[PDB]
Amino acid sequence: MQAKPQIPKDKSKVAGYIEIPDADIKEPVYPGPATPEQLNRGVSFAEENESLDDQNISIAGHTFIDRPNYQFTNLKAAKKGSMVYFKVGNETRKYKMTSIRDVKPTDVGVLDEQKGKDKQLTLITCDDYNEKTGVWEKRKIFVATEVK
Repeated sequence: MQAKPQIPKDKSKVAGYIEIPDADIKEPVYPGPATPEQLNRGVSFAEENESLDDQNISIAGHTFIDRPNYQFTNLKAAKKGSMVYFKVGNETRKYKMTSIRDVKPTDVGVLDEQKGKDKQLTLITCDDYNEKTGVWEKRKIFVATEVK
């Protein structure tokens, strides 16, 4: 049932690589719970139980406005139809944006991992972590789905 790819328990080791031209993004992702002290080293899945095969992979990346060339900084520049390429071990898959939610944050797609459609890539930003509720203050989201 649950997938079991080559996820290295070393939260300090590249588990894959996201790549997008519309946002000139090209950064690694560590296997673990999207934490601030960690994503500071780069990007990481949104949950520690994520895998390179979870029917729904949710990622979290930083976005410094004063750095138009970082993790999730340019992803905001991306737009619907913006395809992407998730690298894993010795192979690269691809997706096609088809449902932007960065608009209102409360939408039937905060994770879209409980739905039942086809493989999907949920995107999440991480900046200005608020210590009030212990969550990422702002949280824009974008989702895509496997193509043909």
